[PDB]
Amino acid sequence: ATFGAWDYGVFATMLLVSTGIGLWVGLAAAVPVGLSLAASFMSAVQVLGVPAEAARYGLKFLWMCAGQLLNSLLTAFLFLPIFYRLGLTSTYQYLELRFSRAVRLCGTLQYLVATMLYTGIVIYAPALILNQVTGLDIWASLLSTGIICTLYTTVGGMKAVVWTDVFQVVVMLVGFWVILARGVILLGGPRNVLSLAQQHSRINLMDFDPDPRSRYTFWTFIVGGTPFWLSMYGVNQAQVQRYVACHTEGKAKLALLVNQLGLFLIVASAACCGIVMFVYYKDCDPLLTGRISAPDQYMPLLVLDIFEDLPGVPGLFLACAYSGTLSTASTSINAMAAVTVEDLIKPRMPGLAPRKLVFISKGLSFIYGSACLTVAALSSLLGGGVLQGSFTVMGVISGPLLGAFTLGMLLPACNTPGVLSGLAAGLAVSLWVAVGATLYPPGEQTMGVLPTSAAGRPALADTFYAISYLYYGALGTLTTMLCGALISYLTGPTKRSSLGPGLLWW
Ligand code: NA
Ligand code: NA
Repeated sequence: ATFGAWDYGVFATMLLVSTGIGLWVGLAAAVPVGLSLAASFMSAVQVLGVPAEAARYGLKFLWMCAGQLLNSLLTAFLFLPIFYRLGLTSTYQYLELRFSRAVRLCGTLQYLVATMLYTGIVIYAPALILNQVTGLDIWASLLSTGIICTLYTTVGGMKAVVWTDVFQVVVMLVGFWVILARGVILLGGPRNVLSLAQQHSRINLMDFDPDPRSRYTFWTFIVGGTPFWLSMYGVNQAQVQRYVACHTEGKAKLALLVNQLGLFLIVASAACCGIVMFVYYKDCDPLLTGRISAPDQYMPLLVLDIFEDLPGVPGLFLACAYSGTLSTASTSINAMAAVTVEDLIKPRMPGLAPRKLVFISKGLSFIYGSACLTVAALSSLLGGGVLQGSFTVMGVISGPLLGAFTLGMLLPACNTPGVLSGLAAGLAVSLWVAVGATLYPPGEQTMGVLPTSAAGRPALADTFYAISYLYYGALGTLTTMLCGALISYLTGPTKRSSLGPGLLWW
């Protein structure tokens, strides 16, 4: 079952309309800002991953929202007050005010590399969907996705408005709910779906398994996901700039609350879609049967399976997962180019020119876009899910950056030697665990996948590399904090009297 004729027509019409809208807004109050904040992480990555994870691991996936809530509370009262009352353009200027320009450069480069890899996986996800629905080879699908993404970004100009992001979130939620409704009406009713999921053990919210090898758990979500969401929202420049651009500090807090509500809505809808998807494929699992090869192919298969008599709805869902992910990728790439120009190029060439800078920014946008496309191709060639891949790519690189920020805001004795040594230690540890886990992946029974049906190595691998992927970034943050403090107190602790008003204790 591939795209029908009307499915192609609907996808083409909506994609052309969205591309034209994005290339026309261009060439020719706390609610919207929070909704645009929410429609900056959510893309086709979540649409592909969260339902698959909820089907394979159960309803315990909802603790991702608890991790998001902890991050949102931390940002609202810990990072936002400083980043707002201080008014210092880029968040990495704080690392200059606190430690040194070396730390500022290190943090900026960390952000750039993490964003480039994350945007690569984000770009890969729509190519995966277009591969699976239209049968086009993954390489030609990636070529098409890159062409449309670079027309969005560079040759047409990014159009990111808070209002197009709101429309994206609305259509995402409505699509999840429509899939849910069709699935449940096909499967009898909500009571029967709940009974079949309770019998088959996909209702497993209260999971407090102490083992870090278990992929998903209350602990893995609160102490592994919170650093990820802090690196995504509380410290990330592209979000904190929106926080500071809001007039009055309370307005940013309200925007954060609206962002948290939107995130919870999206995650809950996707997890319900995942449980309904499992119950639909109860005795004829397509992965076991071999109809699909990876869990990332679960959701478009369900979309094309349950909308067979409604020609063109899979086309609409593909169009919305394509335009809405390419918008996020374009926004990330242009944010990367602006960060490079206004943090690393403009300071060191004072009188370069003002017309030189538009050319340089366009070049950086193209360069980052091509680099992210290469990341997408390598993500294809290495396999693996898009959700966990994005989580790992962001965590392993941005955990030490979060540790540096936390050491600056919390510990007055931290200095440039300590913070830089701790950043190095964090990157080393995160890369070690990530690469060792890639070489030796944990088994599915160890990870805790739930059973399906189709009727109808080094001794450090089994312990250290087998921990959950949500811990790769948190591990880096913790080793950054520990090494930074230990080296700061050895190399000469900064005196509080010799610190500007950037400490959290005021
Ligand atoms: Na998005
Ligand atoms: Na995403």
